[PDB]
Amino acid sequence: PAMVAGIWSQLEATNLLRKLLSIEQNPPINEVVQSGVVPRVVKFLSRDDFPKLQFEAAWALTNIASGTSENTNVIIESGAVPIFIQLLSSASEDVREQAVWALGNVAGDSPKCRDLVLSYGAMTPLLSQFNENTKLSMLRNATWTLSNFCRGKPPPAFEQTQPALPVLERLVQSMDEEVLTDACWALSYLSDNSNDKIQAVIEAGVVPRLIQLLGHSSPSVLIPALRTIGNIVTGDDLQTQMVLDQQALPCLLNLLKNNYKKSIKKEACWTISNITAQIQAVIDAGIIQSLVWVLQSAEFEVKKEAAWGISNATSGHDQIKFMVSQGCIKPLCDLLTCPDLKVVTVCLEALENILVVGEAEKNLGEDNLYAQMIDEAEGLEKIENLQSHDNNDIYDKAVKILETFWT
Repeated sequence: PAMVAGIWSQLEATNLLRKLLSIEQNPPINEVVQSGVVPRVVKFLSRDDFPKLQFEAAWALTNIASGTSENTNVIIESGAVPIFIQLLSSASEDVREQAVWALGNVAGDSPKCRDLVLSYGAMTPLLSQFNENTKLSMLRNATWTLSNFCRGKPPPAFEQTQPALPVLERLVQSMDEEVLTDACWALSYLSDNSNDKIQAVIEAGVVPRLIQLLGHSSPSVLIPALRTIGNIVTGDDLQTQMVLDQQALPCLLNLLKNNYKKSIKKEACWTISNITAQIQAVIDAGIIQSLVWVLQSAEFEVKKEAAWGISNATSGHDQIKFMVSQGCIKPLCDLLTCPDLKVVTVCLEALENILVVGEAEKNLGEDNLYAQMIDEAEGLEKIENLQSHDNNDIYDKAVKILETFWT
């Protein structure tokens, strides 16, 4: 409005500058760059002797880091990021926490910013920061900044984030919901797309704790923990087995059985489908009833995942007979009229696998029971209608099912 930048005690000015930037609506950031006093403020970061000015300066730049990637990039070009790194070793507790904050804002903005922060080796001082003497405010701030250090896609070089795993393992032991949430998010990022990464996460010994978090009374914690476990099962079988051996399935059942948040149910189904690829384990837990219940009653985003869970099991003989005895056919049949072609093909794949086992056990004088059951559930009509379908791939899949099991 009518500011005088008397920064050239000027702390008084730096405080106003900082407070102006921390305005909620229309923060006047770009006009601070017009005046061009950012390098002067960057010099104040290097004033260990006068930590109030240092604190108000760091805060003022943390605020500029918030928002858009530019004007975020001007803080990078000013050379403030390296200064924030060595501020993590300052004697002032308020400066250290502020330095942690600033680096979180920056790293979180983009993978380019993240990698830049990691290239300067911000990890090492950020970890030498968690201990018994660490307060709640610092504990929360640091775990969150760490969350952003691992966040983003493309992901950061695994081996840069790898030493976080030892610390993360301890952070999940906490009972603070803000710390637990971000820790699980951090872990969920470190398990995405690479069996090598998934293995490292298991070796840290976080799996048993994450199971307990599946029974947590707060979706903030429940979701990222459930996501991490979902990522662990997407890897190979020996990795998937480690979650099974930790009795994760009773916890997953609860999420389907009890009426949790719509999005949590669908994450649980997604996780179950990545197991069915060790199918024996899921059957013993009694998941199929609730999974069939979901496949009929629950809304489409969850049905889609349930369908995947069923089909993948039928891909991986005696087991299928139990699934049919749970009344899974009718559920699968009525989804053949679905608008989504991906789930229609998934259901065809499922019924085909069932019909194969139907023919198999028939040859042991009777008919194919499952083909009869499909016909009994109005399923044969729906399959015959797929011959008039737009998608050629579905016509083809529909025809080959008829020619093999109905002539």
